[PDB]
Amino acid sequence: APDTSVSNKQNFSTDVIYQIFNDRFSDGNPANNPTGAAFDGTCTNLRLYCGGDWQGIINKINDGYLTGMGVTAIWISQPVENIYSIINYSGVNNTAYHGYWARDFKKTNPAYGTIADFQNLIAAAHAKNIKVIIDFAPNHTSPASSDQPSFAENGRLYDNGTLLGGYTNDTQNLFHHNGGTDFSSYEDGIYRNLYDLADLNHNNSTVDVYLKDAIKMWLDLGIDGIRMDAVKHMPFGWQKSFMAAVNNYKPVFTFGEWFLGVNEVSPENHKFANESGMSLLDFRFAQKVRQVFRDNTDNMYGLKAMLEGSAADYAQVDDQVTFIDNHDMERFHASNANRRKLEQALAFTLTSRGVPAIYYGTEQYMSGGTDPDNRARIPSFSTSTTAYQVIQKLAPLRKSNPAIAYGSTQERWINNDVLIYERKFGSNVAVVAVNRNLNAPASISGLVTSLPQGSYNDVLGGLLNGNTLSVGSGGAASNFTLAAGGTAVWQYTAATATPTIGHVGPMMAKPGVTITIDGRGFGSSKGTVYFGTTAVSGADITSWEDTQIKVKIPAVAGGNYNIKVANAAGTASNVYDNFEVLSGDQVSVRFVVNNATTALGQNVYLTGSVSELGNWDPAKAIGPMYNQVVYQYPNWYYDVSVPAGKTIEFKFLKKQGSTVTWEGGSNHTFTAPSSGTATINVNWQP
Ligand SMILES: OC[C@H]1O[C@H](O[C@H]2[C@H](O)[C@@H](O)[C@@H](O[C@H]3[C@H](O)[C@@H](O)[C@H](O)O[C@@H]3CO)O[C@@H]2CO)[C@H](O)[C@@H](O)[C@@H]1O
Ligand SMILES: OC[C@H]1O[C@H](O[C@H]2[C@H](O)[C@@H](O)[C@@H](O[C@H]3[C@H](O)[C@@H](O)[C@H](O)O[C@@H]3CO)O[C@@H]2CO)[C@H](O)[C@@H](O)[C@@H]1O
Ligand SMILES: OC[C@H]1O[C@H](O[C@H]2[C@H](O)[C@@H](O)[C@@H](O)O[C@@H]2CO)[C@H](O)[C@@H](O)[C@@H]1O
Ligand SMILES: OC[C@H]1O[C@H](O[C@H]2[C@H](O)[C@@H](O)[C@@H](O)O[C@@H]2CO)[C@H](O)[C@@H](O)[C@@H]1O
Ligand SMILES: OC[C@H]1O[C@H](O[C@H]2[C@H](O)[C@@H](O)[C@H](O)O[C@@H]2CO)[C@H](O)[C@@H](O)[C@@H]1O
Ligand SMILES: OC[C@H]1O[C@H](O)[C@H](O)[C@@H](O)[C@@H]1O
Ligand SMILES: [Ca+2]
Ligand SMILES: [Ca+2]
Ligand SMILES: [Ca+2]
Repeated sequence: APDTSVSNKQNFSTDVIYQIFNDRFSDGNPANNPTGAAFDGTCTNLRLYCGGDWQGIINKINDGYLTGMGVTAIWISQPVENIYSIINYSGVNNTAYHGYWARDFKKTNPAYGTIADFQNLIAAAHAKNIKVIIDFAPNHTSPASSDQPSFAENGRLYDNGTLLGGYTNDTQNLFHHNGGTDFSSYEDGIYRNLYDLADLNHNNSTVDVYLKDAIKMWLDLGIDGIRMDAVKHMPFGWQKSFMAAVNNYKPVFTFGEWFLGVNEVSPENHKFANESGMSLLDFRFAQKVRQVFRDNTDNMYGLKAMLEGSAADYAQVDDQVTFIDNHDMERFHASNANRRKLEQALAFTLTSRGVPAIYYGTEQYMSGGTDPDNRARIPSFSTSTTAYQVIQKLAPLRKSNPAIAYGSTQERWINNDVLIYERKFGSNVAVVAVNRNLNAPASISGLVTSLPQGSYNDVLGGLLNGNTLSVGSGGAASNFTLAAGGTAVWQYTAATATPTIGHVGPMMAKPGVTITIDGRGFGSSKGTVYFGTTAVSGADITSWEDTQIKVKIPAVAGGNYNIKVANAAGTASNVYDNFEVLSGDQVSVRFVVNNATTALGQNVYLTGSVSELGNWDPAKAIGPMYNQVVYQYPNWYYDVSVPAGKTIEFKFLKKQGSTVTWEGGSNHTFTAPSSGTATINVNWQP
């Protein structure tokens, strides 16, 4: 199958995601609507159930609303059973219409539908070439009060009907009892409760095994991807073990929500996306887009800096899920704002690197403040808005033009208000010109592109006042006027003769797992696949065609490898780096080291005899470790994904920058559990 097939669960870069808030999209089955004080069919009270469900999504899939827009993937609300409690917050009733208050991860939320309804949704979506992504929130269950168990459902967790436990009298330690986070540090936001939500303890074997078994059920139901909720609030090491469980079973594209504020650039964020096994929602991209196109707090130079910076900071920038707003932000379109701002932001997002995600209703110019005002019922299913047409014209380009799906990004022209950038991949090019200034046109002279000489019509057909481009010798465009609020897209596509890798997924797994290598020019006959210097050919290459290769990971030692392929003739492709071969199945283990004193700025790290611990390379040590919540300095702790049942030798380090101080004495040693979790507690050896 081609890289663009709906069957490709490892690659969403050629897709356009439509984020659906189930309850506020379409009520296709009134029979499953909650009743009484938990329901408002008019959807005037945005804190109660409005009725939107899976049958509604099926109907909108079947009547062409999404297909006609060019949407090829949908991200829906967490499908698991939520609490049925109506929570009163200072005189205001609240329900779990949003789906983020889970009580049983192995059952469906009856308001959305039954297991059968879910199966029909997967079927209907796939029949229309639409992939299905489910939200999944394993950080917590629901709102709870430790000393007032009558509140809500006490964050109670069930396993397919069987009660596991609640927040009160939690003798099993299924949850954290470290108070609430003040967001002062990553550790604080991870091991303390997010608001009043019962924080799940992933170091508890029951919780660990339970959640991994749960995701497997959904994977068996045929989902194509996962949107992980609040990943900044769960142990990064546990999450790596979670992604390993997914990838070593049935890998699907996974991205997490790591909120970033305006002007925030987080090294920890980059590291997570680069080493966790999942990518992230691109808040850096979203916040900068809002600054430039919505709020006028930065200009095109800032947009350019974000593009060049993110391309350098993310190992796989093409896996980051871009957006201009969501359910936790004020709607991009302000009621009294010029609609061109939203239209440009959309055009920019749809033609930029990564995986574009559109919040439902954006195409209908929905406006609204913060939660819950940004979650109104979609007011119309019109295909005639300019925004709908913008998506309709550009979304399909991610399928037809690989430069947009996998291309590099290069600024070709720029000033305060204008940015003209070029996407390029193999013998494919896309050039996009955007003038955010709504009152002043720009004179574009000196523009040079990789487009072959000739005339190029605006793909948008002048919808956003774009113009035809005249390209002369060497790719130099003749002078032209970029209209006020002008946005234009020009492109060139042709067959690529040389092997070119545009994407690889999953990027982390154990030997034997099948990965997907997508691109152009691979040829029709099986070639060779390289993991570092190791060559793979023949039987282990399950299938091979010009745009997609399916190949089993070779039994090489755990570590980081560069991926490259060569066609049957022997011509090598470009290198796609940072692929991690795991040492085997993974388990989450907490390491604790006692009395490890440091000076301010100096932190303790973990190193060891397996790639999961960096194979004794300090530059690849695990950390910085924590020392505030679960354990207190001079004691440090950290949760780490390690190979199951393996005997591992390890030592702790004290690092400041790249300067490292090693533990003295002999290596510590232990054997990782075959399943579930474990805690290894040792003393720092001078
Ligand atoms: O919690 C994350 C921080 O952990 C580490 O900080 C350690 C210091 O290394 C350690 O010396 C000690 O700091 C004390 C400091 O020396 C003293 O001047 C001050 O009056 O009290 C401090 C104790 O709070 O303890 C802290 C841990 O609290 C790490 O070095 C640092 O970079 C991390 O931010
Ligand atoms: O490089 C792989 C080895 O990494 C680890 O070895 C560490 C030691 O644990 C650590 O004590 C330190 O050893 C130095 C030693 O303290 C000092 O007296 C001597 O003069 O130099 C030693 C270094 O040559 O640093 C090494 C890493 O260089 C790990 O313990 C070991 O099993 C690995 O094989
Ligand atoms: O539930 C909303 C949202 O809350 C948190 O997001 C914070 C973020 O962490 C802070 O850095 C700052 O930006 O305020 C945000 C408020 O939304 C959680 O991190 C996030 O998961 C959650 O969706
Ligand atoms: O011509 C090559 C040149 O094109 C672009 O430069 C623009 C510049 O961005 C505009 O602000 C204005 O000064 O016109 C220039 C072209 O004459 C690229 O930005 C630049 O890197 C490139 O060399
Ligand atoms: O009950 C607290 C809040 O829970 C949800 O918030 C979600 C948020 O929408 C999601 O993006 C984030 O990643 O996780 C939190 C917790 O699941 C509700 O959507 C909010 O209305 C509540 O205030
Ligand atoms: O300051 C809070 C928020 O205000 C506006 O909604 C901005 O568009 C957004 O980027 C910012 O995060
Ligand atoms: Ca319904
Ligand atoms: Ca947590
Ligand atoms: Ca890379």
